[PDB]
Amino acid sequence: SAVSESQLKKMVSKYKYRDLTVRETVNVITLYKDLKPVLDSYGTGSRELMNLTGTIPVPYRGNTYNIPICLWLLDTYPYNPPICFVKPTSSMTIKTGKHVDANGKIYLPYLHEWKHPQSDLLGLIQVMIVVFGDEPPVFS
Repeated sequence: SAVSESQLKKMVSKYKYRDLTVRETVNVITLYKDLKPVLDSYGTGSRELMNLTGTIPVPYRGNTYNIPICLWLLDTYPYNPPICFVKPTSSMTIKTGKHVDANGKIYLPYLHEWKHPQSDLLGLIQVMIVVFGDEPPVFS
């Protein structure tokens, strides 16, 4: 745990549901060791938001790949869904398809009908693992 709960609470100081966002973030970073919490601007330098960036392990063709993603938590998380992206490296390219558009934006039924408390980040990532395992959102 590189980032403490105290540090996370500070990151979401302007959020509407702070502890709920911190709790779910801790759960995610604990289970997914390659996802890191980062305070960054989404689109506008002033639109500071916490996002979980890194990779998630996805089994494919006998091997486990580390798919690069970025999950933006809006200041209304968990009542509104995160905005999710596939972030290909310099050697990777986004694979446009059913659940990923040209910009790498992820589309999932889980996101479209998102409803707290049934929906959460751990559940979302589990779905991503299954979907990406069937069709990797990136290629070399």
